[PDB]
Amino acid sequence: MKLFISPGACSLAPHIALRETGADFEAVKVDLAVRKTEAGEDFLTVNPSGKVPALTLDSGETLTENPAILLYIADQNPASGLAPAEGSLDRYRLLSRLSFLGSEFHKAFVPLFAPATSDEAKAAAAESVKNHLAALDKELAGRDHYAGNAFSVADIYLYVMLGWPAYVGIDMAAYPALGAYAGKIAQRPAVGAALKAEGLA
Amino acid sequence: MKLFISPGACSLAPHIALRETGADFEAVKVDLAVRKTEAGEDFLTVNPSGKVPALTLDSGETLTENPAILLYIADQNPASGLAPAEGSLDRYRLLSRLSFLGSEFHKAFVPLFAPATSDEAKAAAAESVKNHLAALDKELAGRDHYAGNAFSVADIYLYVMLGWPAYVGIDMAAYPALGAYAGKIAQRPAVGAALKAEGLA
Ligand SMILES: *SC[C@H](NC(=O)CC[C@H](N)C(=O)O)C(=O)NCC(=O)O
Ligand SMILES: *SC[C@H](NC(=O)CC[C@H](N)C(=O)O)C(=O)NCC(=O)O
Repeated sequence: MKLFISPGACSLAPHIALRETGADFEAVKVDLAVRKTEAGEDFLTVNPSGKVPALTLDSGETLTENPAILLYIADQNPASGLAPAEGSLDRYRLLSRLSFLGSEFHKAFVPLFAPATSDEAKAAAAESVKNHLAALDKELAGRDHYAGNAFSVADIYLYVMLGWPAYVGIDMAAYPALGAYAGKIAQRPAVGAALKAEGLA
Repeated sequence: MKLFISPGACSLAPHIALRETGADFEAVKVDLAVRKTEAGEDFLTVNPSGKVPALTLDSGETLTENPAILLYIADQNPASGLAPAEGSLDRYRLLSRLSFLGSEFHKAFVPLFAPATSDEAKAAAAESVKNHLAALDKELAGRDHYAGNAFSVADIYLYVMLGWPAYVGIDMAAYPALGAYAGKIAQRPAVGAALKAEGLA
């Protein structure tokens, strides 16, 4: 099983998830600029969009999209309990959470990670990020978990993105509940293990 | 079961899905301009973000985000087969498609539907929508269905989005495979029934 990643990118979530489950896999780093793997291979052959994360199974089939990859990882080792049992109703809540993160929150940042983005555009994106953080901060105030009451891949996914604002000049001190929320997660050994492996710890 | 929608919006997907499964439900139209449902309620109470679609389940909860809602709708009637069964690898393939459609394709349109958007921003959005359309066309020229081997909620989700390009200045005659693809789905009884119900204004 190969998980294609890029240091600190959205692919960190799947990375942390695989380390939480202990499943075997090799992390293959990708140079998103040249769109080539560390080994030097052409990543476009793996995922035509050139984006990470990408998960290639032992069968040879590759899976893309964080929500799909995260749920897949969790389901291969249910003992880890990173996702509600298949068929359960809390599963849709999780899906909804993963989908909000990938389609709304994650996208609010994109303009801030773009080279030729107008000042007003950046100002607009920064404004959207903050509005999301404020809503997320209010939602998690007094709560430890984003989807339900157990630790899940949605928490891992959100944790990762919560490390992006400070990256784009936004001070998290304005969101106490998020800082507390993220702080707990940052301590799990799998988080530090994934980070160290990417060379960011 | 209640589905909150707005004529022709992204909420048309779940609407068609509920008709495909033959479920008993009610579609509550929402005036997005003032966040009020045709039932009088302040829609922000049903869904704090003020966005459709939103699905209040027969078990009491309100679900948001198309991928989650669409998957839930399909699962309620396994005899309809609108999504692969839990436990199958094919389910993740579906989740990946729903995720791409919701996080990449759908989002590429936003700037084109926004009022204050500048000409440059619109031009950039158009180019992004066109780039996805070209990839999707090439992709669907080789298969019958978008996700897997049979008609699924991913096809309904994509079909709805394929109904937007032309109205914002992107000639769909440029994508023959997509045109043929949408033309078949457009004929389904559930699709036309949803259009007939939404077209009344
Ligand atoms: S976070 C890094 C970028 N990946 C994505 O945006 C994946 C988005 C999907 N919607 C998902 O995984 O859910 C990335 O790889 N960008 C390429 C670049 O060249 O920056
Ligand atoms: S298409 C109509 C708008 N809804 C969404 O964009 C929902 C996006 C989620 N990511 C999803 O459902 O997957 C909408 O309701 N906009 C509000 C408005 O005032 O136009």
